[PDB]
Amino acid sequence: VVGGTEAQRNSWPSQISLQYRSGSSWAHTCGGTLIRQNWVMTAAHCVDRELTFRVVVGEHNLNQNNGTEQYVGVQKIVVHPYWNTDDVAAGYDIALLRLAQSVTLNSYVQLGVLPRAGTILANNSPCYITGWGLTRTNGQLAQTLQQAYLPTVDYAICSSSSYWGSTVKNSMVCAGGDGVRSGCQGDSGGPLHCLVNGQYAVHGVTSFVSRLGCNVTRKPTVFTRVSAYISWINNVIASN
Ligand code: NA
Repeated sequence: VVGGTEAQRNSWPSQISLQYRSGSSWAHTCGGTLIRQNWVMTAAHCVDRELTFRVVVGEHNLNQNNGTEQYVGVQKIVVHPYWNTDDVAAGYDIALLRLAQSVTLNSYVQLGVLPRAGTILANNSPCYITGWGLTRTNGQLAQTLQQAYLPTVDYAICSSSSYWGSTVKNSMVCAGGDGVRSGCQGDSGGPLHCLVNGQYAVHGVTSFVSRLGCNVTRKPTVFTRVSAYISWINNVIASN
């Protein structure tokens, strides 16, 4: 997250860190949202590589013992069947991870609530992106979980020619684009939390930013629209 602030450690208890085994250690690669005690929602592109993955719930500082973490292996990966890794702009950038164990819930570990199917946010709706992604274009991962306020940019604007044009689909949510605050590499797969009727819900799964940089004016961060995938999510969980 570029232009973020440090999150309070109990603000976003559904945020997870998706990590891969790297030598004798683990490296953060993506975010995700805990949606059942044994299921995480993330981006398909985060699990394109044939790596050994684990999820960390209750994580705050990637570089220090928080006293709250639970570490759990990924047992099964179900990518959306229409995902095509060389065409992110087509959409379908979503995957579910079944965890090897069911995590224990507490103030640091909660299920993300999802929007009702079909919900589309009005332009300029208030949301936060959260994650440990790069803090500058071509920078480094954050140590502590970051948040940035990114108001939505509706389809009509986001798919206009000075924004994303044809690359943004109605199955996506755009947020931000102010040139200061954005998602960045390593935030992929994590949540966009939007406040609706008094309650934050996870409306987005971080999918892409501009090849020209993270915080680029009129290139808002692009997310998979969770509300387009409610039936898919339920179908996967019920069949696994
Ligand atoms: Na930690």
